[PDB]
Amino acid sequence: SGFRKMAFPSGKVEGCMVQVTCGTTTLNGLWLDDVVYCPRHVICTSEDMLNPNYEDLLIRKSNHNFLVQAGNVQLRVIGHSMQNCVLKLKVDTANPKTPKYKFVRIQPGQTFSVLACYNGSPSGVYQCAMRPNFTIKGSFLNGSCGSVGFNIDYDCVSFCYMHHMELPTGVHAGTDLEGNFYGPFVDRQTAQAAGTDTTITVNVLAWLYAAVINGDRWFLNRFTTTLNDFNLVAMKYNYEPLTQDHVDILGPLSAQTGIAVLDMCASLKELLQNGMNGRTILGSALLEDEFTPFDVVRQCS
Amino acid sequence: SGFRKMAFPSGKVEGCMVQVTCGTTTLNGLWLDDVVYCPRHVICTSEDMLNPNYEDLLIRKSNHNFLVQAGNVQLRVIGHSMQNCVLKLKVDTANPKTPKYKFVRIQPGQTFSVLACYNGSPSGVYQCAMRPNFTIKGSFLNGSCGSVGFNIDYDCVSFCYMHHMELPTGVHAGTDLEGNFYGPFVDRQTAQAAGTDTTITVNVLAWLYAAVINGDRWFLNRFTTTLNDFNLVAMKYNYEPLTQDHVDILGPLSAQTGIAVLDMCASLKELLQNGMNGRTILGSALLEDEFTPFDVVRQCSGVTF
Ligand SMILES: [Cl-]
Ligand SMILES: [Cl-]
Repeated sequence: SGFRKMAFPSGKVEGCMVQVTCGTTTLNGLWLDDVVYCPRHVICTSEDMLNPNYEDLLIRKSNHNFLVQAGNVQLRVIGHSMQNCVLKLKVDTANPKTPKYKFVRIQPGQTFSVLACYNGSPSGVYQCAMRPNFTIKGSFLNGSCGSVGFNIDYDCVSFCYMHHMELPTGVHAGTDLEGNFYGPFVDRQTAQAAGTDTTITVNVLAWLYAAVINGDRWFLNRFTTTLNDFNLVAMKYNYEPLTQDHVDILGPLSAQTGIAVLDMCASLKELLQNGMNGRTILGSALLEDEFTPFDVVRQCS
Repeated sequence: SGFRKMAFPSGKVEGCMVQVTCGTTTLNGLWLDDVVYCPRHVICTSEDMLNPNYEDLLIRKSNHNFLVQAGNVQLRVIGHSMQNCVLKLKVDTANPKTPKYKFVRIQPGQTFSVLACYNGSPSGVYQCAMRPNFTIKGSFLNGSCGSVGFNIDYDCVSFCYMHHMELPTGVHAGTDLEGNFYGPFVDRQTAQAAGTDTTITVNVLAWLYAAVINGDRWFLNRFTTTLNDFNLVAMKYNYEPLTQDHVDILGPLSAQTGIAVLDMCASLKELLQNGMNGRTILGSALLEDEFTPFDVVRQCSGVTF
């Protein structure tokens, strides 16, 4: 029993992290087979970042402009190319620790584990949700670009995030491993901002189920509601609309608890309106929205 | 920027996790060099757990009564011994993935990463603090006994916790890797219960310093406090006493931020009195006490915002 935010074990990813240096810029790369993946802004100087022409900046670079360090071992770069906002450096040595892996783009609302790294060296692990506004609430300092996010399914690492930048509110933005940004962000030092954060309704509901399953039952009531009335409340509180697909995904937990989703929604309605009346749910004084239904089922049944 | 409960990268510990079976009971063990460490209650039936005599249960066991599996490789046990509440199984193979490591016993307030495991297979990693009542607030299903807690400051893995039991309130108890329980708990199905818990004051202060480092000052005030007056107030909120050792330990964060320790204590006294008036601190609506001063320095910029 118990309920905690928990990351996937990071060992399979630790063994892929390397240090990539281009000129004066050093950040992290991901070494899979004989290719190292990293943010393309590694090729940029400060003045470049102000308005980069990445095509031209890359054309004027050669293999010899890149230094890749796997621990103490230097990896010789023998090719380079760009895919979207990711730089691909072909190296002379296949990573003998390459896990079984896929590149997958994740959907907003879903979670993944971040291995925060500095200078090619793993420093910590934590779980993040891809938020509706396509940012993540990470913990990153300078030198962390190229840190990756991932999920593990059996033996297969699904890489879904590479870290590129910090936004003014302190939240974080990046790309998938094919170099496509999550959200309307660009890899240039220009005015950029997180849009309005909206709350992930299905995850809040999931977490209330987790609370019930862990003996926190005080928010429950005899009442139920409809999708339409609830969604009018959700809109007022900058919650995402709840869909029938969401209701269906929560089905296991409705059954497990005997609390139907729209019954739980009446609970959530009061909490949004009347508040939490001084209590806590699962040790929080806020409504938590970064636990998916899956995340919750893994620990509550 | 940002501030998160951040675990250590778990790989060095993942390579040490094995599956230990005795009888019908399976749980996790820790394979370091040629020894596997696991809870001695693996030799107990459920009937044995009310009043087991571990000496008498163990003398009846042969090496071949212990099945140790590392992935799909069966390890051969060639000896055994009990050290307090931990069973040490000598195996015929030294673990080639053994990291540099040490065993440490921690004090209440200290944090560590837990690699939750089942049937020898790692499932997740998360941070825990040793609570003042010698329990941890973990997430463990049945089969998770033998999961370990650790830190990896610098180059070696410091193992500080092995999981043994769940208490009635849903919190967790275990031992150091020399098999000595934290707290008064025993590997026996007794009516035993966690003591009343209290808030780790020095960690709350460290976290308030983290909030200042990350650019937030709204909770400061114009007041100061003596250490004694601070403790007289804090104890009324079930906060642990703050000691001169704690004040000394917070010196580096005080120097980085320019906020005297006892001035930050005055801020905490006011936060306890007022609440947050709808604000959050580092994303939380309550005062967080599972980040140590060392945790904050580990994670935060060395330059205050
Ligand atoms: Cl909270
Ligand atoms: Cl300690």
